Amino acid sequence: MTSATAHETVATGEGLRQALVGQPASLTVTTKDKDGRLVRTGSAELRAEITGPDGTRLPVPVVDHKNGTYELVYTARTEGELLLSVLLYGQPVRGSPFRVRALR
Repeated sequence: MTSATAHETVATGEGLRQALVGQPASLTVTTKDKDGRLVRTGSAELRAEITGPDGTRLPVPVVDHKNGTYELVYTARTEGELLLSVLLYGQPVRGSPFRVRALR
């Protein structure tokens, strides 16, 4: 196997752009190497956090699956636009920071 890179790591999910207050918002992060190929090791260093309208930071937990996919879920309780940052080895993945619309 090879090492995953942040420039080619892909994140998908409705939680990347929309969240309902009180409801868990989920997203999936897929790690890839420098050549854009899929890596299957589940020991990558992936961290995430979300920043509310007041600048308060809150972590977003990650569950490392056996393959090269990582499930991330968060429950927003303050409405407004949120900023979701996903870091792999300290570097933002492709697309992060994400702008999340949190309603209700």
